[PDB]
Amino acid sequence: ISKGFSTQTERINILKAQILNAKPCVESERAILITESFKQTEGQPAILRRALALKHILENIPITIRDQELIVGSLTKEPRSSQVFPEFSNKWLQDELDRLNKRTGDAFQISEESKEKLKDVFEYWNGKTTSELATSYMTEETREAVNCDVFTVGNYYYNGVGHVSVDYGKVLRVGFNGIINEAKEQLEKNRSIDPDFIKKEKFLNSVIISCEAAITYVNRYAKKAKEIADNTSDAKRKAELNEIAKICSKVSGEGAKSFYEACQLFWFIHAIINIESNGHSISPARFDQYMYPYYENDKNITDKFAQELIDCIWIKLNDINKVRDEISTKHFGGYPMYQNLIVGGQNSEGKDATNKVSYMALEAAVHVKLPQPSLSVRIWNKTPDEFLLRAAELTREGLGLPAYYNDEVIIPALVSRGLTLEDARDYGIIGCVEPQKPGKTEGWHDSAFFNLARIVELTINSGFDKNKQIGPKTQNFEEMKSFDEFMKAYKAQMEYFVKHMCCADNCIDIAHAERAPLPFLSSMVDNCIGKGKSLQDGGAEYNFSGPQGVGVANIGDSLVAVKKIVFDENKITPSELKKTLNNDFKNSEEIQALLKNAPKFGNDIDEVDNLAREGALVYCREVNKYTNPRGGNFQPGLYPSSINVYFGSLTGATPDGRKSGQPLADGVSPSRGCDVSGPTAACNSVSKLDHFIASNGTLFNQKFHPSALKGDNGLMNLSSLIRSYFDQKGFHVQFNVIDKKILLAAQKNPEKYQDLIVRVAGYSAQFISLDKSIQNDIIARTEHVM
Amino acid sequence: ISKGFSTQTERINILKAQILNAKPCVESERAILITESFKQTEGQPAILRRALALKHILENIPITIRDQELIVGSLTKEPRSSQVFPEFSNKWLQDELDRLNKRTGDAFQISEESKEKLKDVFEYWNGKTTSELATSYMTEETREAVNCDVFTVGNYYYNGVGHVSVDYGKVLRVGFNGIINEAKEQLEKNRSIDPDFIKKEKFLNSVIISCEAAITYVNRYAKKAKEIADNTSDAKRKAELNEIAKICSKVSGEGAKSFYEACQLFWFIHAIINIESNGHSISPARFDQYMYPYYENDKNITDKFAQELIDCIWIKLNDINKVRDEISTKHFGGYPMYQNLIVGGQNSEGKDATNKVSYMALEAAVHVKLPQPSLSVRIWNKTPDEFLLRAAELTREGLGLPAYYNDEVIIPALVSRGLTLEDARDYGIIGCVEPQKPGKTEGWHDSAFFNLARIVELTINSGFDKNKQIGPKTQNFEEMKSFDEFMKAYKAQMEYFVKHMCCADNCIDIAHAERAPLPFLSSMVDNCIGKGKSLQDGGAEYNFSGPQGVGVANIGDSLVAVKKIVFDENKITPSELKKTLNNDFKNSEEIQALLKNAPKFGNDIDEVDNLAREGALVYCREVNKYTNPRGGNFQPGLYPSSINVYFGSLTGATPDGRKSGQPLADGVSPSRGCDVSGPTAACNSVSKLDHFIASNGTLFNQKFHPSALKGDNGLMNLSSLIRSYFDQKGFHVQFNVIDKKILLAAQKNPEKYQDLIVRVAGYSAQFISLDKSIQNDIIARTEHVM
Repeated sequence: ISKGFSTQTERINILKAQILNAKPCVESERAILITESFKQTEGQPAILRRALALKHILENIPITIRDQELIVGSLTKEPRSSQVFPEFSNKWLQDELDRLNKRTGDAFQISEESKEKLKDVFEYWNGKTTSELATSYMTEETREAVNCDVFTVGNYYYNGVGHVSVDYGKVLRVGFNGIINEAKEQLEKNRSIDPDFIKKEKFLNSVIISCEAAITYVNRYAKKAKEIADNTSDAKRKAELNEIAKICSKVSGEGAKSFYEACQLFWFIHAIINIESNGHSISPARFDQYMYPYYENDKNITDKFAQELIDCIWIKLNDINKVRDEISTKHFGGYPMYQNLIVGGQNSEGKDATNKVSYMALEAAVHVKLPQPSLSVRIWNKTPDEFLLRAAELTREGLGLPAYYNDEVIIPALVSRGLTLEDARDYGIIGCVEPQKPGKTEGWHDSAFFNLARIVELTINSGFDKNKQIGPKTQNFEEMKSFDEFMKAYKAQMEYFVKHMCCADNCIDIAHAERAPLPFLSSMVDNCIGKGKSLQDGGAEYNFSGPQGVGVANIGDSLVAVKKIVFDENKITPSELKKTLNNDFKNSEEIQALLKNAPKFGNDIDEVDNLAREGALVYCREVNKYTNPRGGNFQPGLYPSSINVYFGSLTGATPDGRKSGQPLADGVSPSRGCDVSGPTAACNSVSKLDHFIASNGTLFNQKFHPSALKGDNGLMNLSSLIRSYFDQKGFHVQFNVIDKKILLAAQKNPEKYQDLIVRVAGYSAQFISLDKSIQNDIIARTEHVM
Repeated sequence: ISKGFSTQTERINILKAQILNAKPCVESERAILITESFKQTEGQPAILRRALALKHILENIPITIRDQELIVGSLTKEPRSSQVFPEFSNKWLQDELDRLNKRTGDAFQISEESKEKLKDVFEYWNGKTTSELATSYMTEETREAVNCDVFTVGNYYYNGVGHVSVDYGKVLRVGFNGIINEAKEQLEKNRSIDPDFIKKEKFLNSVIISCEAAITYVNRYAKKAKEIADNTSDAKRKAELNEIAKICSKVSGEGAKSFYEACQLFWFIHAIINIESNGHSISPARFDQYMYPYYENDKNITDKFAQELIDCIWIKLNDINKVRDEISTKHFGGYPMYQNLIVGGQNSEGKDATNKVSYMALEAAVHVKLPQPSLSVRIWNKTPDEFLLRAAELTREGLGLPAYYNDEVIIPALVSRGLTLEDARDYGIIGCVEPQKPGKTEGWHDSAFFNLARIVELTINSGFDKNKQIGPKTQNFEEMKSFDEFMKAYKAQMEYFVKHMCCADNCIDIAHAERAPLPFLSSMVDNCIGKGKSLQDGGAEYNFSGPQGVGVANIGDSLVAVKKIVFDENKITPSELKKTLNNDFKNSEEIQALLKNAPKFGNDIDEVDNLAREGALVYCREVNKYTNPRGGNFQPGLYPSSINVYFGSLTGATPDGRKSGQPLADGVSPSRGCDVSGPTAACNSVSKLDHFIASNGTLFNQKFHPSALKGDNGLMNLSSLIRSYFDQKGFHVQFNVIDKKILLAAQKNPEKYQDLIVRVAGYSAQFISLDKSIQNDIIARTEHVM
């Protein structure tokens, strides 16, 4: 049955309004502070410079407690804003200072004072960032390949890494004091005359300095609270502020005991990670698993208050923001932080792990209705029916939540990559769809985006592009007599560019280790303290690197068109197709129609579905060949964030009939309007791809007309649709359930739809914050009925 | 028979005068240039910054050709001067700017303009030197131990490492082009997707840039020579300059063919090493072995011209200088560079290797009569009588040359340390007395000086010094009942301080690898190119670290006095001795007499000789426990440069009767005036020490009255003396043969004795350039007769 959802407290409505009414801006406090610290630590090893910088930032960064907050800790004075991280890159900011407020979507405000104060920042960091060192490590040939419009490694180049779920459970138990004591104990075990312990010693002392700074940070809020309380007339709020001061004072260094304490300490851990570095996809992961014990053992708290606290955490997760350069902003549209939080699933012994907090998380999504966190649910053979149905009820709300993940495929895929069965069973999701064992991994889950469609274009043009030979000079398409020769050339182009993408990633990897090893973050991930080395230096138990392929449906549809129309039926010659594509079908609409009418991916047609599979596998097999400086293996993923639109604008006409400059397909979803046989047939098609090899994750989007989810049958049908796709070995699926008229109305009168949330790809966003190009891509997606 | 020596050409007299008439100063060109370069390579890996800096320096450093020179290449405009190396340290220079010319010995001039230009240098390098990073890596306990007046690790802390004999022979054969080609071949062999090759690729390309810069440097002299030739009227000199231009143009990339070419290329290799870094002890080593082939195959050169060219090399070796801070200057007095050049010995087959150049080297020492190079000879069982007698003839000249080394102990000692028998047989000496296989070693042969006498002082005072517990709190001397308890405490004090000295050395080791890896030097030492790693990063086939113990005779004489006077005969109680030493024998000359009359080292008395041996072994055994960051073992040495005087000034009264502040003994030589049984008895005593374990070398000084070497009998006696010491496993021996009246006269009227040369310890120096304290220590040494 459909029970519906409860109503959130007025407090939640007030806090939510603070987020939406905010005017996202760029603040300079952090930038000024890290610059000041580095100027004083020139003769110190990088790890200590990082620890002392975090200390200086945490001791002097402005503190803020917003009205009516129960959970405190704000990274910026203005809500939903961003600090600056000049240690990674900053010249892009220097260039865009005067046009940040002129953007359509993802606009940021910045004061004249901030622009002025940043001048010295740009001056000091010149040549001292991770981005600049990364480029120096790259060969000239790699630099050229990086700038050929085939792939981008900008994510970890311009900003921090992130993409990790730390051991939140451990810190909640032992507190910052517990971590410090573990570091001190290791220091004693390491007492030795062996030279190798010299650097380990510096790392362990850097962890101590960092955690001591965290304790100081929390204490500043404890003092701030009392200060505000003493100046508060309202007895109720005054009592609240005094309780906050009390909780902050305890969890400043000690572990949590009660649920309120666990919630507040959780946020401080999460918040401070975001102060040390701006890598995104800092994912809470299995929140329901590590938070439940505190809820269950709290014999005084009521469910209503426990739920209100969770709602507050949901709101806080929407307070964090991150400014990016104008190009990268096209890759990550809608002020996204990608903080994935997942509930449900099984435990290490293979038994169901659903609990009370699992359901409270689902409830919170409806109470708050904001883009973050990226709520997800794990599904397996023994998922309780009531759990899946409750998730279905949430999907009916039209927030794009929750994302569904398949334990049956993910667990085996992870064990295949080296995780123990116990660790694989305890997986959580990073960012959009990247799985990992929390607290034991440095996965680099979004190290790059690779345009698969461009490889098809370069195959047809023999590596020649814009009157320049950017790729290998493979066999001239005009001379090919078989589809086999085509696939060989395709593989040759793929091989060349994947090689340089992975090499570029490795250079950026080395740069982060050399200039930005992270003491605080590393202390909360296994073996780092025990090994006496940072995450950047390979301290994690598990190490990977994960680059994404974009354009799967376009490749399958293009490959089958080439094979059928050109080589099998000989309707047109290779020369004719090459010329038609290079002219964007000008005066050859009859040829384009032939291509458009060829079999399309997403209709359960094996002929094309198997080519989408093989086309993607060529990319995946190349990625698997590489290893990173941390001794880990590269693993491919197939998701696009919002880059399918941008990549499309840089891609010429393709054999599937798509015109030049048009968006590519998102994730492994069928191309727009191509899936005309119903959602089940579409699911069947997508399930044919190899979701096991793409262990960094694959993303499948489906959009339903609201009528499809109506009533109990609607929930039953969605549930059946999901189970069938997962039984067929699909990796992930998520759904948009909205009235198309509402999206169109939002474009015309944004002001009237500030709270409208929509699913982009692996994350949801405030529709009006998205660039029109992305809004239109979402509106153009196929709309299904059950 | 005494052959006598030939007379050098007038040209040699003119060139020699340029050295002696020069006014040693500090120039700023190099410092300004390296600063310019580093400011432009901030985003480059350290190895490339080093290669690009060398390139900038070599392309823009002033070039100078001195009048009448046949071999060209000057590091400074003024002869016998020094450039500045701010990358290692510079604040000491900033502090001493106005008192460098107020020094008595080792004085340096510096223009007001240079002082002005260095202001920006000091500003830029603040916190960016190797010295500052080294301190950061040291623990607080180590920093304190380093400043307790027990040992010093300043050599590699304030300046470059050096202490190496590169593969001169290889470069003479293949030229800089050959080295570049080898790096390019390795680059091709390394083509791979493995991330580990990224850093190797940068190293190899740095070698290429560095060697290409070397070629450019040589071509600059080629052009300069021709320019000077065009403004030279004298036909003879004009032809000389045109020949120089011709030779430089060839060896500017190609290997040498003629002897003149080999001599010029040799100097360029040596000179450029001294531009990249200022570590001293850059030693030519077996010059006679790699230069002889070019002499023998040169069918046109006359012996007189070949000799004149060698004489020119000798003078060029005296043109290089290095300014050091006030304190360090006390450790290395007399403008020393310690460039050891050795001749004679056996080859890898175990056959004698004496040749014509071996003899021309001995002749050159008499033709030039300057402090450099530090000429040495190898002696073994089958050394030709003619060779040893010729070396004896040179000793009679009274220049302190040559130093004699014993193959019979050195070869086994080296194999014991890991060298193959073939490599050990091909050893050369580094600096003062440190053996190594040239072209395959990174030995850090003078990483520290350790005051052994202070350990005795601290044993008596239970680690308490200057009202502070600086060492371990060992058993109170007053409560000791046996000499065994004393020796146990002695070992405990030794253990503590040696541990921190080696740890401090390792921190400096890491700092050099992190901030000053050397591309040029590394290219000429084996496995570096093949391994794709610098010398600082462990690329050498053989790796070691070598700290020196100072005060051997003082320890032996002190230990036997404690054992006999206190514990054996009970003449005085431990308390009485402790009090008298702390009072520097004030009002207790009867007790000092007792100590002075105890058996002394150097008289062939086993009771004391065995304690000098055991005392030194306690130090040696502690040093052997350590390893460096390059995977090599520490090996002890027993030599003092000129630091025995300075160390003595920091040491209180000792049990041997020596008063507070007096100089300590030099190397393993007996204390002044203590060896009263003749030189043979002295040699017998010294031979009882373990010269095999002290593989970093031991130094033995003896001084004879001129009458002792008179006539053929004198030479025969000196020869017999040396062979007897070596047959007993002595490591090295050298002799001063001069009239004491001459030394005293030189102190009263310096300008009258500008060309007077004297042996200090492992090196000879212009007597008048030495501080009076060092002059007096030399004058006070025991004077023997056969």
